[PDB]
Amino acid sequence: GGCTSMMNLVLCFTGFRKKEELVRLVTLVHHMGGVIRKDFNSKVTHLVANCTQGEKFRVAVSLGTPIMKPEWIYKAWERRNEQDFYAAVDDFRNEFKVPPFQDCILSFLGFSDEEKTNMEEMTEMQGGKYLPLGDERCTHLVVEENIVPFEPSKKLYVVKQEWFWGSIQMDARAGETMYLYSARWQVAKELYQTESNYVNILATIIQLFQVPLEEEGQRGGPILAPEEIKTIFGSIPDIFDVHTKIKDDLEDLISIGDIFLKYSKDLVKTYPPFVNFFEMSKETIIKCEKQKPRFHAFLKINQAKPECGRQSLVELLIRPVQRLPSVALLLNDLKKHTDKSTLEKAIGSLKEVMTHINEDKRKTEAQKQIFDVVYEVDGCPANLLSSHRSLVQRVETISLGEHPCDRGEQVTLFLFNDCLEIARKRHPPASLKHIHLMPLSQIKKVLDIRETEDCHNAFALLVRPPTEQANVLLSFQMTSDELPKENWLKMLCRHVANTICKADAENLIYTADPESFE
Repeated sequence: GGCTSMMNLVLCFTGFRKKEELVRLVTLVHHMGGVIRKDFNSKVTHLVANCTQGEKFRVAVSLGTPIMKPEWIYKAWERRNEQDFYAAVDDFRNEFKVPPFQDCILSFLGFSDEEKTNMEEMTEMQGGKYLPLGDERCTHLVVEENIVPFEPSKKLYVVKQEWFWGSIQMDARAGETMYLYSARWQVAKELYQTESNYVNILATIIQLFQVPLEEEGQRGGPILAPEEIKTIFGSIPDIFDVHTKIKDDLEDLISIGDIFLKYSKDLVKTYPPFVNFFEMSKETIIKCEKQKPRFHAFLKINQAKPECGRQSLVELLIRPVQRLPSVALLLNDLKKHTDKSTLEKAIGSLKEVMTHINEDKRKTEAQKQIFDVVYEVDGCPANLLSSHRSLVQRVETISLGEHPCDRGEQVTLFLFNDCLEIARKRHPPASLKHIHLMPLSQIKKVLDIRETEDCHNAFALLVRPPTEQANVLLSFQMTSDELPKENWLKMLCRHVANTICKADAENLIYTADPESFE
C-alpha cells in the first residue's frame, strides 16, 4: 500500500529545466503508482508546476485541475507506507498547492482605504504581491468596475472583481479570461403574489448560500464547519417547506382562515427557533466574514448576483423575521374588506405564535415609537401596534388631487417596514385623523416629479386598493426639509420591495412631470 499511494493519478509536469530533477520526480511517481503524460489533457489529475504562466499552466487553471509543488511528491514518498496513505487527500495535500497568486503582481482601484487594505493583506496571504496602481511591473488589474482607465499595458490582466474573490474561495488561481475587461378577491391574489415571492426569496437563500456550503467536494475544502452552518440557517428549509404548502393551496384556491388554521400547528414549530437566534446568526456571519476569508469571498461573490438585488445575506434573512406580521396585516385588511368567522380565528392564533418570540431590547424600543402614532392618530387601527414592526420614517406632506383626501389637505405619512399609515389633519392625542392604513403591497409604483417650479418637491404613488378595482394616483408635496425627496423615495421603494419579497427595489421608481399642478 505504497505502490498504491498515488494510484489512479495522472500527473503532468511544467517548467523543469534541469532534467535530473525531473527524473527523480518521475521515478518516485511511478513507484507510488502514478502515471505521467508529456502533454496536458482533461485526464491529468494534477499538474506539478515549477513555474507559473506557461501553456500547460494556463490550461490547467482553466479546467480547475490541481496545480501542485514538486515538494508534494517528496513528502508523499516519505509518508507513502503509513497505513492507508493516499497522496491526493486534501488535508495532506492542501499544504503543497501552488498558492493562488504565486508570481502575481496585483493592483487595485475603486475601493476604500479600509477595503483596499484588506485586499492587499489577502494578496500577500495568497502568496502574491501588490504594486501601486499603474505600475509597469503589474500582472493583474482588479477593480470593482460596477463603479465604472490608466495603465493599459498589454500583457497585464484587467480582470473583474470576481477573479480576485473567486481565487480566494477556491483556494486556487482562477482563470482570467472569464473575468476580463370581487373586492376581497383583490386581497387574495395580493396574498398569493407575496407568498410566491417569499418562497423565491427563501429558495434564493437555500440554493445560493446554504446548499453550496453543504456540498461535498468543494474546491479548496469546506468553507464552513457544519456547526456554524446550522447556526446561521437553522430551520429555513423547514420554513420554506410550510410556506410552499401555503402558496400551493392558496394558488389552487384562485376558507382562507382554515388554510392558515391548519399550518398554524406547523407555523409555531419552525419560526421561533430561527427568529429568536437570528441575532446569533448575524453574529456568526460577521464573525466568519472576518475570521474566515474564504467565506468572505463567498459572500462577495454571491451578494453581487442580481438575484440578491444588492441585498446582504443578513438583510435577506430579515424577510422571515418580518414575514408573519405582514400576513396578519393582509388578513385584517381582508376580513374587514369582505363566514367571516374563519378569518378571525386565524388572526388570533397568528398573534399567539408571536408570543414565542423572545423580544430583543431593540424590539421594545421599536414598539415605543409605534405606540406614539396610535396615540396621536385618531382612529388609527389597533392591529398596527400588536405586531413586531418598526417606524421607518415620518414625512410631513400636503395632499394633491382627489385622493386620498381633499385637495390641498395637510397630511402626515408614517412609513413602517411593511405598511404606510396615512393621517389627515383635523377639521398629543388625536392631533391627526386616520384616513387609510395601507399595506405596502398595495403600492404598485412610486413616481418622482421633476422640479419645474410649476410644482416643488412633488411625488406620487400608484396604488391598487381593494375598493376601486383599478389604479389610482396619490399625489403629494413634501414639506419636510429633513430629507431629500430621493433619499425618501429610495427609502420608500426599498421597504415596499422588502414586503413584496422582491430583492430588487429599483423596478418601482419612475420619474414623470405632466399630471401634477402647483
